[PDB]
Amino acid sequence: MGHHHHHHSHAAVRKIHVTVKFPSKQFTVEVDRTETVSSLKDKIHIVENTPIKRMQLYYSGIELADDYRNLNEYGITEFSEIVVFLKSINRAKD
Repeated sequence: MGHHHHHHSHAAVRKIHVTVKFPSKQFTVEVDRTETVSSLKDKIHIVENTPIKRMQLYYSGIELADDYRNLNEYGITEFSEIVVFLKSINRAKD
């Protein structure tokens, strides 16, 4: 909620293509390799209806629950399969 300032840590870098898999839809997003987990969910939140805190990102067995860490911390490269498990079972959604 706020605090989202613009920052260009590296302009001379190629953004990677991550595969965002929901329990319904599948789409690819261009994100930086030093992108924060929060900033990953930010971009996904812009695409999908799911709120950031409710959707959990799973990368090849690792739960990306640390909002403060970056993707490089988990070792995420291009064509990665990010499985998004939605933690909302009281009211279902597509």
